[PDB]
Amino acid sequence: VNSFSGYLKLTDNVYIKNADIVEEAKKVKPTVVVNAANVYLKHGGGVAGALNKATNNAMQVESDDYIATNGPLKVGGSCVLSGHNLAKHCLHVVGPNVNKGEDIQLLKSAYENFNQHEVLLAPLLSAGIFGADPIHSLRVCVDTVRTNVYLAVFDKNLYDKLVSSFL
Ligand SMILES: OC[C@H](Cc1ccc(I)cc1)Nc1ncnc2[nH]ccc12
Ligand SMILES: [Cl-]
Repeated sequence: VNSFSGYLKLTDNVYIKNADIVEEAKKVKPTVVVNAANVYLKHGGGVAGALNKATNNAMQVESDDYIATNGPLKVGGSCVLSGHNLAKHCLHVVGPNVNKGEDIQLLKSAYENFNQHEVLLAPLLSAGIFGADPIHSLRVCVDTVRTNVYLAVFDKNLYDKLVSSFL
């Protein structure tokens, strides 16, 4: 039993809700919140910009030190950093950004990072400003993640289509 509330159950391990991940993380304070990151950990817009703003830029400060030490992530890769005031940990995961011409096949690799954590609050990878088809992202999530994932979906209208078309 966990403290997530109001989610629709899609499969044995995937749950979905129309919600603002910033507000959800502040309420639940989950062990792991997933950020829709880029390889440079520049949290400018989308989920990343919103999560970073909610940390008063502490996420960006920590991320800049991470990159200065380690260099950029790989597309499809991840790193674990602090969750600041939002969660215990933040798993920064880089899905492919179609608006940069990146290979959508890397979306499965991106979701594989979730399997290293028993329970996660997460957005749909490569959706929103990353330019992939969200119906595809949900399908890859369900077919790749085996741990317990609570998906927040920003747009109330978007959410209804994913549910109604969910196979
Ligand atoms: O897949 C991630 C999703 C992308 C998306 C945005 C808008 C439309 I229209 C269609 C897709 N963005 C978010 N999901 C959950 N919480 C969020 N907080 C801030 C942004 C955000
Ligand atoms: Cl977005």
